[PDB]
Amino acid sequence: PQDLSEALKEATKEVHTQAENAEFMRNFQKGQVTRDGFKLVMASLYHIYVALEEEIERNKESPVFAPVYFPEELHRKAALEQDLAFWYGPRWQEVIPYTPAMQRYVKRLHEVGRTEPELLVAHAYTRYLGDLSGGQVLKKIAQKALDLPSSGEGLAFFTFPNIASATKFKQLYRSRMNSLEMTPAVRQRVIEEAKTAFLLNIQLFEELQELLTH
Ligand code: HEM
Repeated sequence: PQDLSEALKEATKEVHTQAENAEFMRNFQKGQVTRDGFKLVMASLYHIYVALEEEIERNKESPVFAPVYFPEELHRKAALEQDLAFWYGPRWQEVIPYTPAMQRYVKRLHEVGRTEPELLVAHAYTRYLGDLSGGQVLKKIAQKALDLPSSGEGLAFFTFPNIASATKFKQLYRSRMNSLEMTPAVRQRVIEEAKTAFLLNIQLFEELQELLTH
């Protein structure tokens, strides 16, 4: 369609379902998620966000990204640091896993940020908008299935404190995306990069499931 935001949603509809159907996510939705599995997901998110936010800072003033730069409203690295300290303890930095599938995702993020900057919006879209809307239902399930202590930590990642209304912010983000000027060719690559983002997540889910079933 005309608006990039609409083009992306329509183009990734198929892969999004694929992600929902992934064995690991199927069980997650059914409330069948273990602490070992959740820990792996949080570790994955930490690595992904460190890379994404490092690249966003590199291109924050570029015309190809500036319109969608919302550091205070969206940054997740600090939240994930707090969460991992809870799930893996004070020495989390020395023990969290960094698997091949996680590395593959991180690798593509740095390549885009350093050599194909105009495609970074595809990754910011996939991660932030997804976690902002989809992650909200997953948080509900997680807490009810994790039966964790009342220590007030572990799920900060699921709360964006600097966003008063998810729907209102998501409308704003879409508008900003639609203001990005790109040639039809670039637009096509952005669409494809978004699909690639979903595929990287799907391959990650497949790897995590394999690791947990021994
Ligand atoms: C299996 C668990 C998941 C569930 C139940 C879920 C659920 C949702 C829901 C309810 C929406 C709102 C749709 C709308 O009103 O437009 C949404 C949007 C979205 N999800 Fe998911 N999601 C899941 C996994 C994922 C994953 C793995 C990603 C990718 C990393 C993702 C990326 C997105 C994106 C980018 C949107 C934005 C759609 C738009 O452009 O408006 N989701 N998701």
